[PDB]
Amino acid sequence: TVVKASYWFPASEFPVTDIDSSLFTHLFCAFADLNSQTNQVTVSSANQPKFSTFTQTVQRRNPSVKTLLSIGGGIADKTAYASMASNPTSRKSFIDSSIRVARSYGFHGLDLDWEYPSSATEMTNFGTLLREWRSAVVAEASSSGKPRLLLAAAVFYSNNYYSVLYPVSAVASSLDWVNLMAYDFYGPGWSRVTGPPAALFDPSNAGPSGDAGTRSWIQAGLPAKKAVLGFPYYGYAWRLTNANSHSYYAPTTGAAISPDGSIGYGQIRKFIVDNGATTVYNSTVVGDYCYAGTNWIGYDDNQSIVTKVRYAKQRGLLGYFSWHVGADDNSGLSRAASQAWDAT
Repeated sequence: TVVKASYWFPASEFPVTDIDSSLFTHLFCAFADLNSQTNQVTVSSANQPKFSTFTQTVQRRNPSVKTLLSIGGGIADKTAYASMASNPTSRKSFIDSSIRVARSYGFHGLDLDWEYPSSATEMTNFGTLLREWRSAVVAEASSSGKPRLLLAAAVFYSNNYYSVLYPVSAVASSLDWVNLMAYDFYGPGWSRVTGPPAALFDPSNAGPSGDAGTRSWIQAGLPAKKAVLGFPYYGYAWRLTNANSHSYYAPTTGAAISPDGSIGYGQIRKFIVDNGATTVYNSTVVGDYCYAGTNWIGYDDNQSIVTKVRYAKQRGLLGYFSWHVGADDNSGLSRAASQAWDAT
């Protein structure tokens, strides 16, 4: 009916008890790993205590909240995932273990975060993996008598990944939904100019946008009620070449603030207060930015989040999610998101 979601990961150092579960319907705990020798889903011994208690802990502040265990993530070994998905026997050990782990750790479902299958070969295997995964959770629910495990996947902002097409049929028939990663569009690591890292819209049609990706997914066959629209609780910081040029697409000399420019929303708000920064909400792209001196940060603030949540609701999407729950400022963005959804 509605997904109001966020991701939690242990390196954020955000206590699980600090998640305001009343603001969410689903919480993602990230990340379980793929053992490349056994082809099984495993939780690292470091992650075992927090992952295993994640669900009952978040349920303290909202007994109705559901949880999913995410697998892979940004720094996963993609060759391992491709090898696993390539063979019926390795897919089976992945599927079976993933189901045992979820049940034993008390998760209500599983989320595959392979970012991203990067060939038609990998996409075919990916699609087959999902089909077998759905049959398997259906089989385990009939065999254990328990409610069926949920299945989701974090996916490219578009179904078209640099000319490689997701198997939309397999996605739509197998998964409860996909998490659309409509962010990381611009960063100083790959852009020599400033830009809206999660823009909902692009009038000039020169770059990515969440609206263009979402529409592309729907055109390709994804039911809207199987799309959950993602936004970042972080931004990217650039060093301006010239203080007097501070709009989108302004010249820069590289990253500021951190090595790849990334900075959590909480730290952005602090930057703003500490520096008395200029703040802009640009409604043409649906993106926020701020600057002080030669420091320029593009990110999502209140107005970006609220507009995106309203877009998600009005265009018939299942809901929204944020990366990540530990970067919000006292649940301000998540609280705004929920209230914006409920009022629309």
